[PDB]
Amino acid sequence: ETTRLTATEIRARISEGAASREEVVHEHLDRIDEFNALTNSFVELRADQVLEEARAADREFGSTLGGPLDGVPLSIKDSYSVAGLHRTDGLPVNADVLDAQDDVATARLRAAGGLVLGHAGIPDLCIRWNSVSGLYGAVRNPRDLSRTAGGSSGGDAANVAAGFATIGLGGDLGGSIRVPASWCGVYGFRTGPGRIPDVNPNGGRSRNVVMELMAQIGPIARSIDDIELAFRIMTGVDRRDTMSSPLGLIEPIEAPRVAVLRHETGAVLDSSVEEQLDATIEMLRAEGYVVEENVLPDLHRAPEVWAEIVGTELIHRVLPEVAELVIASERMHIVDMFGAYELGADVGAYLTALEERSSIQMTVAALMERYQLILAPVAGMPAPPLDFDDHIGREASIALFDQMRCVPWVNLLGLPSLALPNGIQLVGRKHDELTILAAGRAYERRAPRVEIATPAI
Amino acid sequence: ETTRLTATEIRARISEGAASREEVVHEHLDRIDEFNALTNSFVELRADQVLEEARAADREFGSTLGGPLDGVPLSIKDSYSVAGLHRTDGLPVNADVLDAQDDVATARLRAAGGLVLGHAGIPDLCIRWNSVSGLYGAVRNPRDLSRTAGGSSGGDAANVAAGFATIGLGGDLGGSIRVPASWCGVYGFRTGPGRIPDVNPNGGRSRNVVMELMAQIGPIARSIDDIELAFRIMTGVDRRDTMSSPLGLIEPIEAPRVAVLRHETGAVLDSSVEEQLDATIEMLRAEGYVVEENVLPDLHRAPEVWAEIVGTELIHRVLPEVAELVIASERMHIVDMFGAYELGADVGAYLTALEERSSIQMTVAALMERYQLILAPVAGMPAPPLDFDDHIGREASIALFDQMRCVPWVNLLGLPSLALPNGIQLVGRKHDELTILAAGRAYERRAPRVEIATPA
Ligand SMILES: NNC(=O)c1ccc(O)cc1
Ligand SMILES: NNC(=O)c1ccc(O)cc1
Repeated sequence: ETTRLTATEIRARISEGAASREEVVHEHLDRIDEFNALTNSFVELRADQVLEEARAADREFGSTLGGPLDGVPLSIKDSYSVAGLHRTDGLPVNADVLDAQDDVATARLRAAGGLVLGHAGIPDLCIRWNSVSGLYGAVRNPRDLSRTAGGSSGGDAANVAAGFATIGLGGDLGGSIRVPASWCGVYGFRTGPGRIPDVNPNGGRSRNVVMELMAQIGPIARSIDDIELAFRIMTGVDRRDTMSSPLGLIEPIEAPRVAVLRHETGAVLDSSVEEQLDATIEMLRAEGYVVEENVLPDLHRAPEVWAEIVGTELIHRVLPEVAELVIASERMHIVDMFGAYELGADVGAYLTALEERSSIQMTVAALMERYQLILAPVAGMPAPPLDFDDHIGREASIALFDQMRCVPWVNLLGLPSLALPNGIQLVGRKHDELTILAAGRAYERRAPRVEIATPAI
Repeated sequence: ETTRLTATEIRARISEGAASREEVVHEHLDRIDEFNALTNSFVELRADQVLEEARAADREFGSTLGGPLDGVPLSIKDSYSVAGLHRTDGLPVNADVLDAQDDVATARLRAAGGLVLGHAGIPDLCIRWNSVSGLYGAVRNPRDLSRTAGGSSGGDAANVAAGFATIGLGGDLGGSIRVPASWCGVYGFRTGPGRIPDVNPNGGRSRNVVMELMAQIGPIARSIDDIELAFRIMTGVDRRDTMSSPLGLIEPIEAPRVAVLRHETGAVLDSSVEEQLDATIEMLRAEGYVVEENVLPDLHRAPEVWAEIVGTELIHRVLPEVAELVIASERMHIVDMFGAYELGADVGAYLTALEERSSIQMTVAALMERYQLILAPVAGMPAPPLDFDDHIGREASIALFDQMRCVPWVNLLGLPSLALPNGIQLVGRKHDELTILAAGRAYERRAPRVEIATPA
């Protein structure tokens, strides 16, 4: 039953002598053993190794808690190095990549006492809203096994939603935290520029700054307290990441005004999503926020410019290098969807798109001085069937992109955003993470508490 | 007399009752009237309006000093909006672009009491190490009128070196502060990421983030105190610039080690420049710095990657749009020089260059954890003749680029750097501006005082 509990509640049990760390870990591992065959969400376990950590801490500390994550089991996305685990990007060709060292973000979670159970499932290359890999197969939604878990952090979202771990760690370049979190009915927090360093001491490939500006690390959890705890532990400068900053956290702003994004990026929304947006508007208003509809300009270009920039790179640089190493469904997702938006081979087109990005960014930054939070859908539909994006072709891929238009503008503009379990998100300005989490509590105080799913056919 | 003085000294004259603000402004405007025909460095004045400002302050305040730049005459590069002045980018087609509002950096200088005398000369598009425009012609070096003032902030540097203003405001994407400051024998401080916001409320042309990451605003002046004063006044978040940060200034590092960059970026250096580098090494050693030579790796790709990234954009995006609007020497500088490095039309090559930028940045960031300051030449030669880059062709442009190889790597990697009046610079890590300025002061304690030139 610690599988149903938040970090604070688990630590309370440990503090009172009601459970040992070893017992907490055993409960999660037993649950994983019972149901992970169905979800396929923990793809590489370190069961023996984490049990050793738990027992060691029990022997040394007993019911005294050490660091602020002592006793809390974690899921980590395959992409983030954990010393002694493999980092594969889903690809069989990388099955031999075994890391000697943690990434900085993972190191901080572990140094604080976090008990990493294993690596979580992902799509090949981490470029998909569906966590299907050549090495591990498909992650299924624990809330309904016929449905996608989302992606690219689908494994972590699924592990948290199923009670396999208390907190997960993902990344978000095009919705990789927010999409699976919302589709699995949990919280997912995409942090903002400067806070959490992305440092891999094992040696990563080197990236285009344009892509790095759109990507951030963040936690997935079943409560905002757990989101905040993981966020605070991971935040801090490391000068090995050029985009990391020594800037401290900024206290939540008094009385931010909230703008509603509904159709202003051209998204095609299900009635159920429109109804969740309406409900979330009213939760914020009841909390005392001023929330305004129909105040944003026409921003249909924002997700399109994201797809142009990302798609051009995927089609003209990435795919030529990795085409034969990825599963057919990954290749064809990139061709079918990003092929609709990629700008061709002329550098002049790519440069023009980069200028448009800056123009949109300027417009939105100016308006967010007035509307410091934007409330928006995440996906335009609830979790779709598992094969929703598998060899669906150009026309259907454009229709999918249209359903997801409230997602990737956030990445384009480099903004933090909290995805709520009901598929709505709170987007804030750069550096205003704590304002976002405060607003999130307006939802948390009113919506039913997140409960773990028991996967069943 | 106030034309020779630093900001602190001018303000002391006002405090003493020895000069009014109006008299300070008159002395500078009179000097401009006498010599600006030779330098062509102040290209548009607001003489009546700035005298009005000085008189209003004199009436209300008398010898009481107001804000921290009260009484201090300023030069502002054409590129940075000043309310009531035109912003032309040197192009006759833009001679009617009149701004209603200050840029944020300009507004902060003015709000602090600074007295903007006018706009300073520039090259067409601000893409050149020589401040030659279609609208205003050539800025000439006040220290030697046969020589370039540098660019693209050549007007501001010349104005400060000639005593037409106390402090100037420029920008630096490929040396635009450091090159003209050094060639005019004054200080020029390229600030680092996050510090000074670049916000034009009148509507600036939108720019590629890649270029924006390499560009920073900063002051030109005749002392470190004046550099620091202007720097601190302009620093502060403005969220309209998404690159600006609320991060404060960081106190100078205790005992930073200094790495010497001489030939490691492939630069071809004059003997006089090598000797200025040696002299500065000894000045810093005498002030207690540990300075080490031959500690840097082979960084010859750093300036090349800058030229590839910049050049590809200039050739494939900028020139197609403005080719008929710029003087032929500006067009041909781009073709002759950047044409040697541009990557061609394939987006794949540009993406590859972007990846290499990140790799170099990470390598240099790691080594600057040990060597927190890099000491380097700016240009490989003292200020060249005014025609040095005028329709020179491909081979000559490669030779010129090789002479300038210690300059643009700083931009590529997003680093702050102070150019000293002798053509040497002090480069620091991101956010470490005050450590740089401390080392600048060490130079200033050992070197001759900067004096203004009288153009003749
Ligand atoms: N990590 N990856 C992402 O956030 C992401 C997810 C889906 C994409 O089409 C592109 C990027
Ligand atoms: N602002 N402009 C610069 O710093 C700059 C200077 C010289 C160039 O070839 C390109 C840019």
